[PDB]
Amino acid sequence: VNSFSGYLKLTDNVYIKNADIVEEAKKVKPTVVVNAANVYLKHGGGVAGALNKATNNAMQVESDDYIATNGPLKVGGSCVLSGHNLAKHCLHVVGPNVNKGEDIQLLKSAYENFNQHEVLLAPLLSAGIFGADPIHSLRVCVDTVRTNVYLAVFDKNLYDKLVSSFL
Ligand SMILES: C[C@H]1C[C@@H](C(=O)O)N1C(=O)c1cc(O)nc2ccc(F)cc12
Repeated sequence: VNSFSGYLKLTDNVYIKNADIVEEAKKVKPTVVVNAANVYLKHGGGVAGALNKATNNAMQVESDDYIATNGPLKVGGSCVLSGHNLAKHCLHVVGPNVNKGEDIQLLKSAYENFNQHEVLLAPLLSAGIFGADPIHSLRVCVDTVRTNVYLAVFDKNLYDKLVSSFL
């Protein structure tokens, strides 16, 4: 038993809700919140900008130190950093950005990072400003993640489309 509420169950291990991941994180304090990161951990907009804003820019300060030490992430890769006031940990995961021409097949590699964590609150990778089809992203999530994932979908119209079209 865990503290996530109001989720619709899609499969044995994947759950989905219409929610703001920031507010969802603020209430649940999950062990892991997933950020929709880029390779530079520049959290300017989308999910990353909202998560970072909710940390009063502490996420960005920590991220800049990480990059100065380690260099950029790989597309499809991830790193674990602090969850600040939102979660114990933040798993920064880089899905391919279609608006940068990155290969969509890397989306499966991106979701594989979730399997290193027993339970996660997450957005749909490569959705939103990353330009992928959220329905495809949901399919890859279901077919790749084996750990327990709670997906927060900000837009109510998209949420309804994702549920109604789910196979
Ligand atoms: C994860 C992808 C799918 C879509 C969604 O969750 O609905 N995403 C967003 O990043 C997003 C979109 C949108 O229209 N408003 C948003 C408002 C706040 C926020 F933090 C994210 C969004």
